[PDB]
Amino acid sequence: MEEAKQKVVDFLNSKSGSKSKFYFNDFTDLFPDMKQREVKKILTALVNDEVLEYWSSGSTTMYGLKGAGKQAAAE
Amino acid sequence: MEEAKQKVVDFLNSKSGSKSKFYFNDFTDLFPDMKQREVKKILTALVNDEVLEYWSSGSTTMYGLKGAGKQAAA
Repeated sequence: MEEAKQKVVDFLNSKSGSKSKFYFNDFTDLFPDMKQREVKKILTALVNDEVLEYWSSGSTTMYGLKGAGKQAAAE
Repeated sequence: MEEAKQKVVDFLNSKSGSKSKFYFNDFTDLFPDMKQREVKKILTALVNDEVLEYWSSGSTTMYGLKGAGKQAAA
């Protein structure tokens, strides 16, 4: 995986201070050096590859690692 | 995603499914027409792609969707 994508996965794959999904703007907050359009492109490629799952949320979007939604529902 | 890989992801991406630990032979049980080595290569590709994570467990190996280990722990 390329470094920018690996940094998304590593943030999400954390025990402490984490949850099943984060806003688009949580990722731009974490990678302020990147263009926001490029953050959207890398997140979308990770959803297409099924590393991430995608959600609509209100007026924006959320992302988490594949399976996190069902795992949290299970509880 | 190729069909066998998608079958593994869909099997794991479920509520029932997230409550459980699945070992290598549980996946080979789902692919009776395949050699164990072919299933190991499918699962290893999914680990490389970081769709799955895996580790050694007991006498075998355990596979889950990426992040499952640390979600559950939290």
